[PDB]
Amino acid sequence: SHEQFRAALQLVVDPGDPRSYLDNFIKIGEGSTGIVCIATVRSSGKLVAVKKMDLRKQQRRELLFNEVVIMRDYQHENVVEMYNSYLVGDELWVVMEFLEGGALTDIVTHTRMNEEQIAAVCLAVLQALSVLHAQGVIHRDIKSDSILLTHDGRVKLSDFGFCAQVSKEVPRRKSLVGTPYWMAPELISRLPYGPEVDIWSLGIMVIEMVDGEPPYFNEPPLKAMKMIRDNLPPRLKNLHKVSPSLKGFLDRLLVRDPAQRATAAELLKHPFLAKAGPPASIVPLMRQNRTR
Ligand SMILES: N[C@H]1CC[C@@H](CNc2nccc(Nc3ncc(C4CC4)s3)n2)CC1
Repeated sequence: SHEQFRAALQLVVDPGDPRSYLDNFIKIGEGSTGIVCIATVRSSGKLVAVKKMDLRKQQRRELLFNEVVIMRDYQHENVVEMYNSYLVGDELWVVMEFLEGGALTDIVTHTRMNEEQIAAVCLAVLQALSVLHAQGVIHRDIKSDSILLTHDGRVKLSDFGFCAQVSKEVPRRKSLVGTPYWMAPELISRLPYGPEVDIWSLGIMVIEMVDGEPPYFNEPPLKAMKMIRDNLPPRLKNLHKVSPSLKGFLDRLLVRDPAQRATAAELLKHPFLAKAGPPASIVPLMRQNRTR
């Protein structure tokens, strides 16, 4: 059953051992589903990132199929590129493009972005979500650790370990998948749910960027899940330290009623996103830049 599951994965990953073509593996990070190293391609000296995920250590093993099939050849500007997947021992390795500037999380916990920078982030995420959502692709793990930056301050979405495929004919999902604090309420109450959860989650990430943490962060995960289910959408604490455009934008995102919650393609037309700075307005936020 392990052995069966390993066999099935072999059939969908690229053949070969990537240790043949890659060196200098160095752990630089962790997810729930596994670890992240950097490596270097033998032939060219180019750098890549590599997710290793132990097949025996997953909360839900079969999710491991999602990323490797769904993003197989997909190539958007605001999405991280997957190059290749391999099965190495009892681990799945996914070779990806390496992003220099690290994740949004580091920025959101060490500093308070202005609204131009916040817009820049949301604009980029939404582009990604527009194209993705239109292909029946739910990410289901939008949060600040899923957002990566280039050294020049461009923004890409990552962490497709939890994504899903919907279709015209079979519409909703019901499974409880995500990171608790960022979960949409209908997902928590395992009612039929769809793309719109990503929009809610982006809502929470906007509260991360403003208040420094998602709602209920101080609480244990299972309780928090219950609380998001039972309560009404969370309000900003910094109500007055923010602008009408942003507040307006937020209220389109943090709607309980999925049917009334906005869509990505809608939200691109939102005026708030017209404050979005260029890539270069993100760069002073990065670890290497903000402390002199
Ligand atoms: N849970 C996440 C895991 C990735 C990341 C941790 N490490 C990290 N630190 C600095 C730069 C960097 N760049 C990457 N480029 C591509 C990357 C591919 C998707 C893993 S990670 N990664 C942020 C927390």
